[PDB]
Amino acid sequence: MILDTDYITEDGKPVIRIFKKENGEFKIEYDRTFEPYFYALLKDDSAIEEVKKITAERHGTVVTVKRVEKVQKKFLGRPVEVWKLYFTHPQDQPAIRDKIREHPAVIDIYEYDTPFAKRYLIDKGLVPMEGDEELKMLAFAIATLYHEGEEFAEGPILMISYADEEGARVITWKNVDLPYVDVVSTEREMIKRFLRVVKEKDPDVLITYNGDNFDFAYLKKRCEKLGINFALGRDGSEPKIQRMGDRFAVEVKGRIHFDLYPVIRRTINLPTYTLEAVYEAVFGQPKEKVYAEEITTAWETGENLERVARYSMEDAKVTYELGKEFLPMEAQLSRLIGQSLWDVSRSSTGNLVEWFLLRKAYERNELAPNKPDEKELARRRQKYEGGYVKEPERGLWENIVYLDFRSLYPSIIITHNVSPDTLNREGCGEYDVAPQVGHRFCKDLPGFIPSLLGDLLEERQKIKKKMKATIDPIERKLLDYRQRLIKILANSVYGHMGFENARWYCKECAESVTAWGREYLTMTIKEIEEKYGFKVIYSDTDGFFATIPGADAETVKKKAMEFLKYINAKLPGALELEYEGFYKRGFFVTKKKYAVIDEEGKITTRGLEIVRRDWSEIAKETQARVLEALLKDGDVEKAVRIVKEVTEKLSKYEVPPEKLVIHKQITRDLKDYKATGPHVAVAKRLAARGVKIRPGTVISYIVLKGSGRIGDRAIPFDEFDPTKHRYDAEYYIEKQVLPAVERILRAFGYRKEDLR
DNA sequence: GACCACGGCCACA
DNA sequence: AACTGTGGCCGTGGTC
Ligand SMILES: Nc1nc2c(ncn2[C@H]2C[C@H](O)[C@@H](COP(=O)(O)NP(=O)(O)OP(=O)(O)O)O2)c(=O)[nH]1
Ligand SMILES: [Mg+2]
Ligand SMILES: [Mg+2]
Repeated sequence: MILDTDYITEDGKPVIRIFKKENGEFKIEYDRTFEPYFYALLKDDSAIEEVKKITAERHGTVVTVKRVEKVQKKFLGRPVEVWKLYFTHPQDQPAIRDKIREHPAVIDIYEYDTPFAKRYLIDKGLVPMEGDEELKMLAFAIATLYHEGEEFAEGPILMISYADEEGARVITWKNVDLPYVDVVSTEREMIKRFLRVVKEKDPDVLITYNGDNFDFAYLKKRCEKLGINFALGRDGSEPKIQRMGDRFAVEVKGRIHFDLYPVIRRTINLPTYTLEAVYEAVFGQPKEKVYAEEITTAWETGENLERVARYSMEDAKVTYELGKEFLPMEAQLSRLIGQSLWDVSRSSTGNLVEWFLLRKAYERNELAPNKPDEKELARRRQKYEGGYVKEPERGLWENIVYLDFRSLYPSIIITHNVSPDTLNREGCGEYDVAPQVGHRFCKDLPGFIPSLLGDLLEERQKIKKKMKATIDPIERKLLDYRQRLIKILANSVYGHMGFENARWYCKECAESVTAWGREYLTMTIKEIEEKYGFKVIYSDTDGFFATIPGADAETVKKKAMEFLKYINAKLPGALELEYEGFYKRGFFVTKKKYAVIDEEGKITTRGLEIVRRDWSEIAKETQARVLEALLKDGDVEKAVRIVKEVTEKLSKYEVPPEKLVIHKQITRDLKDYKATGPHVAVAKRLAARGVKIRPGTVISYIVLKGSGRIGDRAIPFDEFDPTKHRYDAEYYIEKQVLPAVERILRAFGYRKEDLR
């Protein structure tokens, strides 16, 4: 099973290393035969005689075109003659590419910026994370001495905890009487002992929580301050820090550094992404949090240290369990994209799509288009229409059926051969013309994107089929995650065509797809209304809710089945309407905001404040109980009493402030914020206090009784002292709970004043 | 002060 | 955060 790949430089030549695990043994395959290259397009063949002659310089050394080779590839679906230019070292390409492009005899160059090891993975047709081989994992966490105001990593590391299949252990340089703590003399000895533990256990995976942006950099600063070689890598190297956009990432050669934080943030949506909250969400059992002030006082005074040891041990244990749960799942992403687990765990969706498309293009000998330059990026700053959405018939309805298409946009792409290589293709005999926008697509030869999307949807349907017969529930989870991957990947492949910095960009294709979707959905609505007597309550982009005004549930279901058979006979290609749920009742507030109740009593809420993180828990809970009173038995009076009781509880300062916290995320650097909201104000005060604040952190604040501007009277919830603090009950009454319940209870004649 | 455009956040498909 | 478009909704400023 291929773990990863890189390359070293041996006597000026590239040597690919393939790190793998075969028969329970870690092996390193070496390859000195892979030659770096990129493609060039000339207007005349004989011009190559001069193309071989352009040289450049790297670090005093001269860089020359090693060898050239004429090759036939497929650009925009059409055969074309390109020149493969080979080089000695990959680092030659960034230094000579421009000099090649400046030449008048060349039109353009292609596939010049792809990294060497990943190009080796693609060209050799290798897929990592493949096989039944089980890896050994080791999770670890650290405890730090934090005073507010210091710089990063000034204080030493107090405890280093690790965990695996054998249990959890803490290492510390102060005496704690516990069966899982190992006491050493100094911090240096503790770090060295952790290194010895890693070297002896030799895990294939090192599991951390946000180790990409804290634990590893902290250990690096301390290791250099005390003169320790942080030789965690299986080849004796130390963690390599790399850029990951605005954040950082940490590699450990020969191993896989699995940082859970981006995986969890990208997989599950939570109000906060603390280790305690993530663990309680994934496993249901709570985890006690010990804050930095407690451990700082416990270290400086030497008391209550067993509590900090417990916190560190539990940290290591829960990160190990989360790694065990999430790693086999991300291995499926690694197999799907064809890149290393380390890469796919941290890479954005767009880069995942680009790697998948690059691998597919290599498989079909399709010359990959280049990323746009600045002027071309400027041209692509266009605007096209999106999906159709109607103003909902606001209010409460009964006996509702939701009908929606199966993978609307990919099915459109497949059915009409929507692809950049098929758009306005001269000379074909069968065309498909998009509504409104009028773009034509040839259907003689299947397009690149339609082919990939068809394979993907076929695989997803096979996975959903096997899920029904799946016995082993761990496998059920596996195939569920895999089909979710395929779904996200297909939707992102559609979105790729309308992305400015995308290689296979095609605004015409994307707007054609969305016009098709609008046409098909409005057609289905018109047909279900005019010919089956339905009334469409609400309709988003790929489906709608409908009902027979005044009819039995069975009648609505039967007529919906009829309409499905009819409209699916009328629908072409891969386009199919599906019955995806009957609901006893449903309250629709506005576009993207509704709630439905089915037959067994399960409430599905969409868009409402109950599902939003930036709303207070008291408001969410009040709206939830109100919606339950509405949807379970239609007890409007019960809901009005709920809101009156909750507002009286708020007025008398009787509600716990924990239910009063608003969580909002900062998305940019505080310098670049033009409008400063309450969370912005709290973040700016925190940064003024010398607290690390970066794009990604979540500010959790409470509004206090005070002077106007909410941001002036809002403080982080950790600084809330009930003795000297009183939350603004009027704020959370008149502007959190009441507005949340009013948009619902107005449909029964209640104004805000009938609720306080 | 009443009112209103609008960064800014998160959600839905 | 780092494929897209559509939408609701708030806290705040600034101009009448
Ligand atoms: N660029 C982009 N477009 C999207 C996304 N989600 C939806 N679209 C658009 C394009 C999609 O064609 C359309 C439908 O989205 P689904 O509700 O996901 N339909 P499906 O049948 O795949 O879900 P299921 O199989 O679970 O029932 O929404 C997204 O995340 N990104
Ligand atoms: Mg569907
Ligand atoms: Mg849907």
